[PDB]
Amino acid sequence: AAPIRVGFVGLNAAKGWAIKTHYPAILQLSSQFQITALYSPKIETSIATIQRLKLSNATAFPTLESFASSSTIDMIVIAIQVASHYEVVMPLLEFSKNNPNLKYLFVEWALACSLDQAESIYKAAAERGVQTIISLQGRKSPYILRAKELISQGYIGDINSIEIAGNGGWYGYERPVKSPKYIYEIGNGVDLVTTTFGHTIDILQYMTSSYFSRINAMVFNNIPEQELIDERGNRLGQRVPKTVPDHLLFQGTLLNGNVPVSCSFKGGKPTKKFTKNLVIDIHGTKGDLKLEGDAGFAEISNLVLYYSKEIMKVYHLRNYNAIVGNIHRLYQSISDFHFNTKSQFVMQGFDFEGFPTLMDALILHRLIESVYKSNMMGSTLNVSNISHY
Amino acid sequence: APIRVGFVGLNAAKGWAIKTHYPAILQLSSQFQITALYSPKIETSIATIQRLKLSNATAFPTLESFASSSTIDMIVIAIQVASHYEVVMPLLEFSKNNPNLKYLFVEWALACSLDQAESIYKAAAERGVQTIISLQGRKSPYILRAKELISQGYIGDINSIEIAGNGGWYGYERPVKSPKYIYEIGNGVDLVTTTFGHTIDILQYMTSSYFSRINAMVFNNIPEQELIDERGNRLGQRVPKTVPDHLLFQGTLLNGNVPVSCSFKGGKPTKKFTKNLVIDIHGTKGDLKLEGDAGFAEISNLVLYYSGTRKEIMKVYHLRNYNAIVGNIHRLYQSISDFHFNTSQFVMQGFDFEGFPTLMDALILHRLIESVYKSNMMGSTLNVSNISHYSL
Repeated sequence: AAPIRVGFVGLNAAKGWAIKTHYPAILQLSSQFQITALYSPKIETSIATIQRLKLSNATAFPTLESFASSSTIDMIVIAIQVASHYEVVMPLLEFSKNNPNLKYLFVEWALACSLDQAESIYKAAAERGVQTIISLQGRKSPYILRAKELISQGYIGDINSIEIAGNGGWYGYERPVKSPKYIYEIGNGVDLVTTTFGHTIDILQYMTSSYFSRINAMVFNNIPEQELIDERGNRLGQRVPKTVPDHLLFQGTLLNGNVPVSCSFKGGKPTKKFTKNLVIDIHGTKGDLKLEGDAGFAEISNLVLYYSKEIMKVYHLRNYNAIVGNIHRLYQSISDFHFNTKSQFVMQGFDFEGFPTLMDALILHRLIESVYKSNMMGSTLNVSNISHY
Repeated sequence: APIRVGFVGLNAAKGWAIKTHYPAILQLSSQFQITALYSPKIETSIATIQRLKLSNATAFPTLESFASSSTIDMIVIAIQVASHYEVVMPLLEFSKNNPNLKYLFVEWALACSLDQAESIYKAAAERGVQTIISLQGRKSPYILRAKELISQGYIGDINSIEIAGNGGWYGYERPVKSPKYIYEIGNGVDLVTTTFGHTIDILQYMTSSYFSRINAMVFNNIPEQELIDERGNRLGQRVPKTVPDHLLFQGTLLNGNVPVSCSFKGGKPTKKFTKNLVIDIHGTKGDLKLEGDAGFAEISNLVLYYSGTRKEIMKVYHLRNYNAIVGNIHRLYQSISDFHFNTSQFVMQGFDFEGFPTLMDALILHRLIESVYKSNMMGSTLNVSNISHYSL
């Protein structure tokens, strides 16, 4: 064999996000991925991490340059806060030239804090000439892929209309004291529109094999002050600012077939009492097709899939762990592409094969900028060329 | 002291009034009694008066003889909307020769355009009669309960709202028996004006708030419908529809800047995994949801879900075998009767429980509808807050 060596920036073996998605996944693929490097701001944390989980081949690097430069890395994975994506990726991309073996750059969604930073990063990566990857795992949910198979095989006929509803999670009336104030402040690349909506609206475009045409959005901050609550759920009688949106009304048209799409994303709690919190309701000429969850987060949720002299079918994987599962699949697809199981390439687009690159992430960003731009200007925007230039 | 009804549009075999107004008036025989009955062809009036044994019905020959008589207390216009202006304008004038006229009652839509609407309101307002508009949605038991709950803080303040409806006729197929006028532009009947109009009015009426900003997209993705017979088979022949077959609406309630998301489907196929009519209201202390299978709130038997009382009780409320086609209209009449006898002539109902929707309410509704189309054309969100004032 020949396991792809992984260099990890952001693997904290106690906190963060990667420890609960990437790590478990890499484990279950021990012959194809093995963690080699591990940079962190404080090198102490790297060693502590390498020790907690008995990473046999992990080597705690001291600086960014020593880490990005080593030849023991085949794929680099950036899993830190989005706010730090630009500061870290840009230099790292440069230092990595001293490594002839680098074959894969892997970054978590969102890619940056703004269209601009996004454009910069893509360029910096494209010119370096490495295969890029974006953690849009939505594209790997078994449910998302089935829905895609069905729709592309004319199983529901042509699409007539579409409704969507999601939940951002954190942006309701209350905030727990333990939650970092950075996910509630503007400009940090994490929020209801960029993160939650971004993921979902990408799966949609990916399921239906169509980018958007015209769109119009309205972005709300009707909870400027959240009420602090403890663990039990009680209030400490203290309000803290949120400058980040707590509701999104999106609305537009798929380029293919001028298909109406209606969207509503709820900030957070309370949850919906009489409707699933995540819903993708696709309506066709020969049938319907609908995905439900209780999370609001498609990318890491276990869904149910319904799809209609009529024959209705429901499809559900009982006890399927989507938090690890979808990520796992993404890795599995990287491995498949590497050992040539089933050419370096620029973007996945609507293809089944391969995986979402940074180019896909970029286009997603162009759509997101449009959603905000549309809200500000208060006008429907033609967005057809977003996926070119 | 029965109220003497003059009916323009009561065809005792076809039309709409025969299946709503008529049955309702019957069940209120002591408070409403049909006296007059104008029609284009006086023959049809007599035929109608004869079919249903209307004891006091008098078939009038001309519009002027009908509008002018003193045997009418309330006039009810129930003809096609396309003919509302031609008929109402002159009739309003002739009716001056009748000192007893106390009520003008008109079916929604009121006119074919904002302009015609403005004209008619003026022509009515200056005549000085109490106007009424057939927005029966405001009388659905389900709509009134939802209104009680929301206004009593039962679901707390409103956080957000989703709506979904169905126009009925504007799918991929058209039956050969359906009049081509409901599929042509400019006739005051269509997915936006009619179906959306009714629903969006109930919303504003349930939540006691007009709109603030809105943005719409109006579709004609089926320009040619496929003709089908009774069984549902195709005659292999396509006919034009120039009227919308989908509406994306989206805006904000003036009260609490509440997001509202909307999607209205042209027609068939129906939705396989969701009710075809849905009003999903979300609050801070609870939710509240209305479902139907019709797509037409105003004439549908709904189910009402409402959690609340935060150790949290959910409740469902449904009137089994309640005929909404007749029921809602019936309620509207019942409320006119209540107001007349007094179980203070008034300009508009607004968000009040008491009374009934007047022509002023109909007008505002029209201003919103013009905005929806205007917004689609211009492709921009529109501030709409003053819609409910300006005595323009």
